[PDB]
Amino acid sequence: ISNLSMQTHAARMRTFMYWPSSVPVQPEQLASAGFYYVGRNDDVKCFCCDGGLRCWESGDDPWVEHAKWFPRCEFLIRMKGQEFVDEIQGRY
Ligand SMILES: CN[C@@H](C)C(=O)N[C@H](C(=O)N1C[C@H]2CCCN2C[C@H]1C(=O)N[C@@H]1CCCc2ccccc21)C1CCCCC1
Ligand SMILES: [Zn+2]
Repeated sequence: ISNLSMQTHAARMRTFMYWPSSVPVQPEQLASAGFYYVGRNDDVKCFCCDGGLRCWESGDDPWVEHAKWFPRCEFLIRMKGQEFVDEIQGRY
């Protein structure tokens, strides 16, 4: 999938068709946080920073996971703010 083709929410949403129903995080929450489905298991990537996340757990918040593992993402920073990211990185 072309990263440029995934710049808008609606485009990201349509990538989730065969997304496993057993995974306790929903496409809407993933797509909102910049993620699209790469078509394997529960693997997703961010359209902006190309960071990959998998093995979603109950209670996971995709924005928090985005900040935990890919804190330099500019989409993340513009949406949630550097302060949010700093705190998730343990900078208070
Ligand atoms: C519990 N919440 C989940 C979202 C989580 O934290 N997942 C971790 C993760 O996705 N990570 C871990 C971090 C550590 C440093 C960078 N990693 C990014 C990410 C990951 O494992 N990404 C893989 C490897 C790189 C290629 C790729 C491509 C698509 C999707 C995932 C990944 C990890 C996945 C394997 C089981 C343990 C938890
Ligand atoms: Zn990102």
